[PDB]
Amino acid sequence: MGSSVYITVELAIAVLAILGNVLVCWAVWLNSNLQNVTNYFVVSLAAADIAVGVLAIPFAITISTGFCAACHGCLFIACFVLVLTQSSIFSLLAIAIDRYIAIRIPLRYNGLVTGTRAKGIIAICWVLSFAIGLTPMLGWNNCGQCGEGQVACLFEDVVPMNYMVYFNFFACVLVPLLLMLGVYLRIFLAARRQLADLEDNWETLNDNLKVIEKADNAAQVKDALTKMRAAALDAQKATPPKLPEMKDFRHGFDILVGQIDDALKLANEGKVKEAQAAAEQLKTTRNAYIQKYLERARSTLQKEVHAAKSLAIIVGLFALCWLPLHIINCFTFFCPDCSHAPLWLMYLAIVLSHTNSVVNPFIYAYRIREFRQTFRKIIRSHVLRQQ
Ligand SMILES: COc1ccccc1CNC(=N)c1nn(-c2cccc(C)c2)nc1N
Ligand SMILES: O=C(O)CN(CCN(CC(=O)O)CC(=O)O)CC(=O)O
Repeated sequence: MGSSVYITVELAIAVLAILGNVLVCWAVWLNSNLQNVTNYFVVSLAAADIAVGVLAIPFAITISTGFCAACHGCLFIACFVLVLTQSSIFSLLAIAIDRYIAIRIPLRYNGLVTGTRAKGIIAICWVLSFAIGLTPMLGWNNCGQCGEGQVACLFEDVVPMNYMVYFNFFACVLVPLLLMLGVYLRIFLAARRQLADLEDNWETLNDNLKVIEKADNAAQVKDALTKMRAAALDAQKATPPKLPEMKDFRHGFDILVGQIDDALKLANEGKVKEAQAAAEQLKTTRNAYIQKYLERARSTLQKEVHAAKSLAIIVGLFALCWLPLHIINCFTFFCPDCSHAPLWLMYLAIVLSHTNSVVNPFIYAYRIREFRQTFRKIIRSHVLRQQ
């Protein structure tokens, strides 16, 4: 029977959505390291994911087939998952904003994103999600056309199809959904490419520094030095130290290149052994002046890629799960002449949306390493409090 597989899966998902996200909250709370403000919103997301696994899913199973209830009451069952959805779109929105305010402006952050302003941002969304989510209950419903005073609750017969498309989807979801991927797919892409270039330069001058020490004639030296001077110049304009004022950075490269030129001058003059002797100085010159920034830059990007990629995946799946259900509501509203999407497809669109509140923990398990071994960290944190 298909109906059992539905309720079987519906309950199965509800279990994971609860257990998965509840684990996140323990790690976010038990583990001290995972207590960064960015996880404050991770909790708001997991809290909404928990509410979906507890209340939303049962509410869905019931309205799946309809039921007799008041119009002012049945809107809760049908339009409660709406609040949890907008809350998610608000939580992801914050994490996307919290991560951007730290990638492009790592300076004015700890004075810009305090623990208190964050706590207020979350509540203002839930009360605004309750407002956006439970909007049809203010007096925008189709329960006009059971017992005395009760109306047949079936969603599409109660929820205005123009509220799910124009407002909920377009304004409250589609706008924010596109807003986040377009930014972090670029940040993840620009960073992805930028990190690759920075390494090819560090490796090309690190490699060509060796070809000079073990070189035969003056040609090999003149050619490597040229390739080195290319990498240094490329790296020079590629590693801005955030923050021309107070930059002991442009001086660094100009000390390095200054010796590459003296070396090319040596090689060009046919002084190979004398030119390769200056190559060892370059190692010392690289380690002394430039090595500091090469590493500092390669680290900042490894965080941009891992964070944008992570946040992109979270938002990526969130948009990949909630779109089919919104696409149907669009193909249904803009083409009333089209046959309404079949239940077997409608059901499949509802079931998928419930999964988004399950992947988040899995994503964190496949991405956040701290959250991963956080159990062994909680244990050790307790056994240590014994001597
Ligand atoms: C017959 O199909 C079902 C299967 C399981 C449970 C309920 C139903 C009835 N459909 C619905 N309640 C239903 N929700 N939608 C919906 C669309 C976007 C966002 C949110 C939160 C909800 N869009 C709908 N059509
Ligand atoms: O989801 C993200 O934005 C990426 N992580 C960054 C990675 N995390 C986990 C880790 O790699 O240790 C850093 C952290 O929590 O210490 C943000 C966050 O920490 O909340």
